[PDB]
Amino acid sequence: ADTIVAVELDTYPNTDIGDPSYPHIGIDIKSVRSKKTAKWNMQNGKVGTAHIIYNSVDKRLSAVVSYPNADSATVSYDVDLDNVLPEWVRVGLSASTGLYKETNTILSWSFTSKLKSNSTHETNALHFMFNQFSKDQKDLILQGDATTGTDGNLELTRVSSNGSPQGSSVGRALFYAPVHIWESSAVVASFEATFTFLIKSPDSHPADGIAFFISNIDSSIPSGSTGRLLGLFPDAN
Amino acid sequence: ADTIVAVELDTYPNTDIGDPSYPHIGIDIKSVRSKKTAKWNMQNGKVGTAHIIYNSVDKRLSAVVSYPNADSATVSYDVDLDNVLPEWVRVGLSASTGLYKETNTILSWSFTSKLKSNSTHETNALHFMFNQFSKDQKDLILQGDATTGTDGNLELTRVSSNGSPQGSSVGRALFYAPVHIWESSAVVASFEATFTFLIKSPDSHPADGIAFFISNIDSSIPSGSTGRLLGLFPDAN
Amino acid sequence: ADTIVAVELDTYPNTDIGDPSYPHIGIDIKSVRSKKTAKWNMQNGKVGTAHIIYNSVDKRLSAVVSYPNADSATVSYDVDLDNVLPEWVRVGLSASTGLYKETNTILSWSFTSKLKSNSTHETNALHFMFNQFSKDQKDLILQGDATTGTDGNLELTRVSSNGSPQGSSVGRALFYAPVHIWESSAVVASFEATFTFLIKSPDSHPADGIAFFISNIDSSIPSGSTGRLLGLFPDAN
Amino acid sequence: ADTIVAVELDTYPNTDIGDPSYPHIGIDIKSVRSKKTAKWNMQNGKVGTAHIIYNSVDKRLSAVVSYPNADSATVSYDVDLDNVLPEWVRVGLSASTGLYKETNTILSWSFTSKLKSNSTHETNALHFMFNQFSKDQKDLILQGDATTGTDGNLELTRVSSNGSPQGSSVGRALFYAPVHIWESSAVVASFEATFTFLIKSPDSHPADGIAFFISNIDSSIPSGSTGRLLGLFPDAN
Ligand SMILES: [Ca+2]
Ligand SMILES: [Ca+2]
Ligand SMILES: [Ca+2]
Ligand SMILES: [Ca+2]
Ligand SMILES: [Mn+2]
Ligand SMILES: [Mn+2]
Ligand SMILES: [Mn+2]
Ligand SMILES: [Mn+2]
Repeated sequence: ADTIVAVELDTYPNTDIGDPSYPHIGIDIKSVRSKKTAKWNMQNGKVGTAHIIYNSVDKRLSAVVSYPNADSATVSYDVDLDNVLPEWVRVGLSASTGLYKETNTILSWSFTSKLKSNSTHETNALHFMFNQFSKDQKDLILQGDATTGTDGNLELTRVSSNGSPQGSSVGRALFYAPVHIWESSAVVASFEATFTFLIKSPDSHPADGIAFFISNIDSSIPSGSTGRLLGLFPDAN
Repeated sequence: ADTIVAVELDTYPNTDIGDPSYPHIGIDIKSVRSKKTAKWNMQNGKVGTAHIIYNSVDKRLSAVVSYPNADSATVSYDVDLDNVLPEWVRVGLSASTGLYKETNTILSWSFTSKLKSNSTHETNALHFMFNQFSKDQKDLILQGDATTGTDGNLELTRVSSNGSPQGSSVGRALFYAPVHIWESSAVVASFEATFTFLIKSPDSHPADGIAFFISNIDSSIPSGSTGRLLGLFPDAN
Repeated sequence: ADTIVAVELDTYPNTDIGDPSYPHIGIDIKSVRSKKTAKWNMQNGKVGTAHIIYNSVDKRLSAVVSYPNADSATVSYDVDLDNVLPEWVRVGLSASTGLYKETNTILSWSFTSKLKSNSTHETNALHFMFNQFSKDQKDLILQGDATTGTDGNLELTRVSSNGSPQGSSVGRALFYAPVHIWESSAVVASFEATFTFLIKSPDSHPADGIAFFISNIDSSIPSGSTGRLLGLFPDAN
Repeated sequence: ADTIVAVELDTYPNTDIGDPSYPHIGIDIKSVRSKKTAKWNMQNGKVGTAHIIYNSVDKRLSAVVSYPNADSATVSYDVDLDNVLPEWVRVGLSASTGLYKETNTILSWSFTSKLKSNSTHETNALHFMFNQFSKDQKDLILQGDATTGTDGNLELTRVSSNGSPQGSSVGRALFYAPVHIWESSAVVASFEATFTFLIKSPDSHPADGIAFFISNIDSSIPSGSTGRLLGLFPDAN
């Protein structure tokens, strides 16, 4: 199977696979069963912002999610990504719905990776920023139900013309260029990602959520990864 | 044929195809016959730096090349790149040798593109920076004789193990992700590129040169584009 | 007197000092009588964005102003800023009102300056970005009526508690650090500025406007520079 | 006294004030007696590079120092800088000599600070980069023996015309603009610094070292802070 590291914004509590009894943010290392979670006071229909940070010196993956006029949620996990991920990866966003549903709308997405070697003035870097998505966005790989250009947004899961989110949907966007997160001369490797999102549901129980993920470069949506598996995992192990 | 916009660092004067009688920097719009040139006091065996800038408001492509402890050469040309290039492009470096030869070594390469729309806080951006090239650089497309990872450099043309440059060589490196240089809501589009290079020849007459270029995304080395055609053009029209 | 280079967003036509008969954007070199102007379809009560760009190779100062869902206005002027400004400057925003009035509210302001020398990998750079202004913003020099921290904005001119703009007001904000825009080894010097603004008036005839400016480091508001003089000039010469 | 947070590159072991028996990198929180140290294989006469990173989510100050062709040294310390430093600070470099001496030459220095609030698209940022220092560098505050512009470098301590380092010297450079490292709406605050340095001594025992530091904005060199106190502390408590 693929190798996945993800930060989940998990809108539906699946307590049978170890979710807490509430919407939560989590850090997923090769499993949907988050290694660490925090309570998330998700706001139906409001624009939120998520920040993800990591560096190879501290080996700590951290994330913060907030809405305007509200307190943040934060989660951290100690993990050496050089022991989990290959040296070249792709980065992306994933989302799903199941019998319960929501919009999984991405309004902006930025990413920076840096690899600093012991050579004098020797940083390698990649940065991208999308504030508007176009109908034919050639620097994104869209998978499953993901589409771009409707109001300049990335719709990770299926939405009707009238704007109703559909059930049993899964979709992903990956940046086209591979990202280098380890090199033998590297003294520090870091990355940061930010995305803004709008999760709206006509229902009291939205599902299933959005994730930022890092994967092997050839990652594809696993078979049957609608609903609680967030487009990331083939099963709940 | 491909569509090419390039800044050439032209080490060998081909006066029969309109080069001036000296090494020169030039701006090439869909032809090896530069629309504008400036005299370039090329230094055999020294590390040089080239800077290329453009924006869609001024519609002027400019370049500056320098060496430490020396005066710069500069060239500019008024051109609307939205009338020359497609809306999605790839960017890259090209170099060639012919019967006369030189190393075409790239020590670093950085690039930034920005597309700002009339949406409040709506920039799209791409930035990359290579200060060290690795043996298997997955975010570069290498064409022809180009190789990476020898002393952390990009060798655009063939060099022996003993470091001797070879004749009749052509090679290109392109960044893997397409670049968006026009969008219908854009109020300003810009890019900048920088590269550092080492051109060394055992001969009094080095050839043929290095170019930074922008192309259709599917660009490949034209047949017979060794020597004076710099890996960019199928003929001298 | 001070030395001033400015891009004006001029909301009130003073045809006696050479304004065109309409709101306009202009480039001001040591005079309120703009060297170049363009018609500006100013929108009372809407958030606008202005972009200013310059580099020392092309020696062209350009600006673009837009609102969402509207066409942009643009103006350019050929000028060698190394012949107008000292090598060290301060950058800032200025605004004024007179007998006619408006809010001169700044919601965000960013600035980047770069000085690249002929030394290998030798850029000097300054970048700042304000998306929220605080009540005691120590990296800004406020002059005249300018205040910060009301709704996280910079109010360049006086506004009552009920939000009514006041007449006969002038105010400026300058970034605290001086900016280096020339050095003897520089091969290219550039800057870019962006700001977002909200000009609102209860009146059919708002005045007087907002400017981005570059000045000698010790610049202060000239005596009597309310109204048409935009906080920048001591007279209309 | 001032409030100081510093990363020390400590070239001389003062075992009486808790240094280990070897050159070391350390994290100093309001004391020269480092809270954490790591062995540093300092290279007399070689150019080194130091990297310092921090963020408010992980509350961990980390540093890495390396030379080309050598293994790095790294040190980390868990500390909430919002409990140590004021909300506005200055950042700088410090160095000293005593009866033992060395050059404390800075070849480049860069710094980035970011404060992200819970407002949609609301980052405040400061970035500067010096690759060449000029004789009259108006965006630096020089203290004590520090000078700029000799070969484009910052000499933190006294060096003769023939290049001999002098004993009993102390000097500091601070960036002119205050830096905002806390705000009540901040969800994440971070900074990174990099500097390149050349420590050369005619002696087998160089002293005393270089530090990157963060201070109250009005910080000055403490009386008697030559030698082991690195220009940072009034005593060895
Ligand atoms: Ca769940
Ligand atoms: Ca030629
Ligand atoms: Ca006017
Ligand atoms: Ca010591
Ligand atoms: Mn979960
Ligand atoms: Mn030519
Ligand atoms: Mn005017
Ligand atoms: Mn120590």
